[PDB]
Amino acid sequence: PIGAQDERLSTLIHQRMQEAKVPALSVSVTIKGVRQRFVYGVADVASQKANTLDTVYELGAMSKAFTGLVVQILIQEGRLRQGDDIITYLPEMRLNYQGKPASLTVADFLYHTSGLPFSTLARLENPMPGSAVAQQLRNENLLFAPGAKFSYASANYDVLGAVIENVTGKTFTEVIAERLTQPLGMSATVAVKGDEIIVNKASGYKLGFGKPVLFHAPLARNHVPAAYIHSTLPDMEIWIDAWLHRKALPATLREAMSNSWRGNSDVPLAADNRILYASGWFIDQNQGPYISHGGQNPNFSSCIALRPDQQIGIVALANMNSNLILQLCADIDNYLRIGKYADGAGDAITATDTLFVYLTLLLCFWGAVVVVRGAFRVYRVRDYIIALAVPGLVAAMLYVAPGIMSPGLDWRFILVWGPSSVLAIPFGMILLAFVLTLNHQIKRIL
Amino acid sequence: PIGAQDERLSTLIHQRMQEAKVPALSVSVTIKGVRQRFVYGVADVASQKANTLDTVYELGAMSKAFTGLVVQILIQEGRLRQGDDIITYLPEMRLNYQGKPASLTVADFLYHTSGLPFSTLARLENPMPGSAVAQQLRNENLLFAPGAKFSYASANYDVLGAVIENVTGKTFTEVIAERLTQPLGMSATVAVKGDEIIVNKASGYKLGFGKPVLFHAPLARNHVPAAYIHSTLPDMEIWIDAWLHRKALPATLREAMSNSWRGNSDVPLAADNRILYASGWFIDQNQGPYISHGGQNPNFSSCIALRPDQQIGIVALANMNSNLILQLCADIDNYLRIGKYADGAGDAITATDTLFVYLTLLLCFWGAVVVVRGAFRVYRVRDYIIALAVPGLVAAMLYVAPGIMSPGLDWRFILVWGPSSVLAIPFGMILLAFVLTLNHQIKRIL
Ligand SMILES: [Cl-]
Ligand SMILES: [Cl-]
Ligand SMILES: [Cl-]
Ligand SMILES: [Cl-]
Ligand SMILES: [Cl-]
Ligand SMILES: [Cl-]
Repeated sequence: PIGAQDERLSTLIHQRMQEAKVPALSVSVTIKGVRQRFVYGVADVASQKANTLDTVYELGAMSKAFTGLVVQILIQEGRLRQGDDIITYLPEMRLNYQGKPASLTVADFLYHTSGLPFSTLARLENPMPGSAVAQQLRNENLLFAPGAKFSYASANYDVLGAVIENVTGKTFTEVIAERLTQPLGMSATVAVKGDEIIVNKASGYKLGFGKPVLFHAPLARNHVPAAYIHSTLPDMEIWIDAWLHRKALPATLREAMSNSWRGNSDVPLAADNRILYASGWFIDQNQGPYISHGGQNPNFSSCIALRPDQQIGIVALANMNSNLILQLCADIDNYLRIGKYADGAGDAITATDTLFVYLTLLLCFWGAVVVVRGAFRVYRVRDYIIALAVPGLVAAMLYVAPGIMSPGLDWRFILVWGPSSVLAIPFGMILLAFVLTLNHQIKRIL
Repeated sequence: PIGAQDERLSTLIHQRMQEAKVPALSVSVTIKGVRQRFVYGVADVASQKANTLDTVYELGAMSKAFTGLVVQILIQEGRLRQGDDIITYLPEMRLNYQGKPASLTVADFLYHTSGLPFSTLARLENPMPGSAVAQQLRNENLLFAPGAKFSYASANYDVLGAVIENVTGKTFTEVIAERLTQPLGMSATVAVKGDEIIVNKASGYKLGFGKPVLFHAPLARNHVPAAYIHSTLPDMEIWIDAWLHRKALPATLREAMSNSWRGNSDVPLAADNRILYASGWFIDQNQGPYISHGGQNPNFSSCIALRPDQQIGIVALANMNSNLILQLCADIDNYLRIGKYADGAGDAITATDTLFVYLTLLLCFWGAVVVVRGAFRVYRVRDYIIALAVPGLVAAMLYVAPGIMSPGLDWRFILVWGPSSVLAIPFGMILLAFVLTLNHQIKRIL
């Protein structure tokens, strides 16, 4: 009775999938009760394990709507106030502004008005077994007064995870399960505790030399509330369906939802962007309301978009980081709205991969110019010690160069988020520097 | 009775003015009937002529709201249809898509859904005495099907200027005066016919080597409807006031206004931008409605913003191109809304000026290394002919390099829009290339 799914929808999704080169991609579209599912590709490439509805994905920053709804549930029960100071729950977290400890509220983390620098993502995403969030951020220097500006920082929702635990006295996992996944019936959603083996989880990939490459990304327990809630497409359908049909929902959960979609208007807006952030969702009233959020991980990415007044919900899930997946929801919504859609935008990882492939061939053409000029002059101890300084000196500068241009970012961070080809640039430079040393020393020796 | 103007408003405006380094800046703010005026600096620097309320500015792209309201007036009278094909009025303008002539409507130019490439701005802004717009754009190749995408192109409103003339049988100047400036009472607003002398017009400036520099910019008659309507602050106050109080207005002008603020929803929207374009205005419903448009000329810039439901109107006018002036209206509106505002954004011209100043000193440090190494070896006909090839060859490549990287842009365009320092880079390269030739030829001569 429901009829066939839309064939022009399938073309768009396929095309975006082939452009992005993600191995697996799952998409689901609700329009007033009728869903359309699009499940393509492979969750694991080497074993050829198929993308099925049981495949489990990391939700990326779409984790934050879970964390924030829980903050709203605890507020609705009266175990928390939006305006509570964070020090009441995280007594050891001193965060500074202009040298003085600052007053940061719970709202300041909900709405990314905290001033936490971008580098806090490097700190919170590296595993630290016996280390609490408050110690990891202790004595960070904020970028502005709290509440003065919107500035997205993923670590803002790891502070909130830690507040949930102090308030309930329970682990994040238990609070998520007991307050959200059990009562909504999302029987395959979970907040993980680390990288214990999750059956059905897709393998994650990252672009490198033009092909997807298997990448085992870190999964730090303290970072779960901002990045690493795991789920499946049927479950995200139930999640969508809940936000759209809050009638048969208990009154606490319904009220917490209503307050979870209340954007923070007390910030400056740009000339081209008056969109508001709520409790882990962007709120846009233009051709709206249009509630969306994207997920971006080192080896996963995803998006979600809701248009409540027309009962539309879009979610897409993929086991690779691609801007074409962060935009796919806007594409699908353009199609559902006016029957047309833009050409795929670019992708930052893919452009960077190409840049390195060129640079690496450039560094290889240079090695040939040195060795072709070398077998020319060749066919016609203190040397070995001096020539190891040129590569070892460039390799030393390359080592500390990240920490100087951007204080707080290290090579670990670069490797985690960049193309797999990113290591060829230093080593190619190291190899080119070693050979260039031997040439200009053996040319004075003639 | 009205009270003092707001002192925190004055600080913000002063500060933005000193950051941007514009010589003169005029700002006016309406909030339910009470205006606040801020008139600072100098309209002409060499003669020290003061910025007064009589100072006349080029409105930049804020010209388009004038052109488009006239299109709406002619539509309301029934002398034009939104959906009319452009060829009915510009019979010689053939514009191609995929090799075939395309059907472009009047709406396609109103809402920047035409496919006109960015380079059409270079063509329409260079003076051409006996040359009509339709001949200047004849056989351009569009970037996409008409109506398929929003893509801003200033030449879209020069096509509309030409439609107004064919329909009325009158010049653009006469139609603007008779339909808008006379009936609204804006007795100092005019659409110019070229660079005849306009008493009271401010001098225009462009950044160069860190200081503002007097710049005589082109003013091509065919480009007036998109860039070069001239006006004053009292007159822009009357303009604002008209859009906000359409009651005592004749019914044709009131209806044309209502249709002039109707955004075009039939385009794809980005994930972070669902704002619509209307008849020369951006329409944003977020914290709105917020109707705005900025003006950007080579040596002027300006902005306007209206919030009709709260009777707010902001306009700013300056005799230099600065992003800090394109954003000033958003700043003022943030202040009027929540009493706070962001730090000034960057400026593309100023960053580019600094980049060149560094490059030019780099090219000068290189000349010293060559001449210091030269007076060293010096104190211890076929040469003059060979050494003029290195600079003349680099000067040839520099000449055609713009037309190769971006087809349709020439050095004329670069000089018009870039920092005054932009010429030092080629000539410094030319001088460095000539000296480098003499060094490696007189070093083989030893
Ligand atoms: Cl509990
Ligand atoms: Cl445990
Ligand atoms: Cl935003
Ligand atoms: Cl007439
Ligand atoms: Cl004339
Ligand atoms: Cl837009």
